[PDB]
Amino acid sequence: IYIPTLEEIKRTLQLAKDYSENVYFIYRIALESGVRLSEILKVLKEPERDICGNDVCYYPLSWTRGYKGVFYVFHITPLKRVEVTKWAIADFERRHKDAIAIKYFRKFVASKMAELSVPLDIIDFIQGRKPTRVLTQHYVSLFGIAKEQYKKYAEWLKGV
Repeated sequence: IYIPTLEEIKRTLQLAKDYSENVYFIYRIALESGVRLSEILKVLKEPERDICGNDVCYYPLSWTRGYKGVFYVFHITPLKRVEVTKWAIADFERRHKDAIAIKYFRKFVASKMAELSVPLDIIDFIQGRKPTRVLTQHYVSLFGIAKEQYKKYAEWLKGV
C-alpha cells in the first residue's frame, strides 16, 4: 500500500502553509498525532482542553462511533484555535493535486511508529482506533504505555 515519503509530507506542509497557516496547522497536528481529521478539527475548536506535559501533549477525547471510550490526541505542539470544516480541507486538496491527502498522514505516522517498534495495538490506540481484540494486550496502564511509546515518535519527529 501507499505510505507517503517524509519529503512528500514536507512538500504538503509547505503548500498548505503558503495557502493558509490555519490549514497548515491542521496538517501539522495530523503529522504529530496520527488521528483522523474529524478529531483534529474537534480539538482545534476547543484548544483549551489540551493538556501539555513536559515532553508531549495529549488531548482527551471520547469515541463517538459505537460504544464510548477514552483516547488521546497526542502531539508536540501546543494547540491554537482553528475553526474550519472538512470542506476547507477539501478545497485545499482540490486546488493542489500534488498535496498528499490528509488521510494519508495517518499511514505515514503508523508506519514510522512501527519502525520505532511501537506495538501495533498501541499504534491503533494512539490514532484513536478501537481495539481489534476484546482481550487487549495492555490492560494497565494504557495511557502510560501509549505515552511512552508516543514519546519515541515525538523524539524522531523533533529531529526530523
